[PDB]
Amino acid sequence: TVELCGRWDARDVAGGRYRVINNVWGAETAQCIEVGLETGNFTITRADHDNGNNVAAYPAIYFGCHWGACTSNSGLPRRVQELSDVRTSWTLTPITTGRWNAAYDIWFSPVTNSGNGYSGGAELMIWLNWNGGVMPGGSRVATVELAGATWEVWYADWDWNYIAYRRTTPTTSVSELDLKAFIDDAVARGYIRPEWYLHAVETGFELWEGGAGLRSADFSVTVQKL
Ligand SMILES: OC[C@H]1O[C@@H](O[C@H]2[C@H](O)[C@@H](O)[C@H](O[C@H]3[C@H](O)[C@@H](O)[C@H](O)O[C@@H]3CO)O[C@@H]2CO)[C@H](O)[C@@H](O)[C@@H]1O
Repeated sequence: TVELCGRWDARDVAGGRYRVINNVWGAETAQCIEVGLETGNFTITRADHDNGNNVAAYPAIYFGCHWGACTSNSGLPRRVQELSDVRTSWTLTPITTGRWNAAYDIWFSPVTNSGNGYSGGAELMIWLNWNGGVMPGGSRVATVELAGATWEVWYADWDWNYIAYRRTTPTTSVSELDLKAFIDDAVARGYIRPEWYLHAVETGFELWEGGAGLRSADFSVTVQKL
């Protein structure tokens, strides 16, 4: 494996299909992750974070295009209305300390260029596990049954629509989770427009405080067009 401690360190994995990023975007506190280059599996080996109410980092693995950097032949970006199926699998190892979450982060925007972010788009999160009392952004607007589980729907109207689905009870893994189900729900709520593009499907850990010991494994994402 290889260790990445750099703030914006990254590594292509799984033959280029996915990409792992240390992504310490909100703090100067140290953070390293040990990455398996074939699977993209990684363990947070070090996290000195103590960022209070603000996220310090989001080490993650993704499929598609993150701020312009795209994985290989992801078939993304692609219009929501042109998607017929979107699936993902993941296995996380929680810890008992720190303030963090284990969740998907999925980006959408009206344009195909993501080099400058997703302003005017949407950010769809799916929280599977957490600790330290951390909470989603915005406020809970509903609780709905989707893709085999029940989720609290949190919404925040920022520069882009922030929609977070928080499982009513924590879990440590999903196998072929029907991501299109969450996407359709956000569209029905008018939080995501069908014309918008799906840019990337990512999962990892939003870290506020600590985080060492968390592990991301068995990542998989597939997208089927109409
Ligand atoms: O690396 C390229 C660009 O990265 C930008 O940082 C972003 C992170 O890459 C991204 O993971 C993070 O996503 C946040 C989201 O903003 C927040 O609303 C949500 O609650 O949590 C997500 C995961 O923690 O967003 C940041 C910034 O939006 C840099 O800002 C940019 O300079 C850099 O080019």
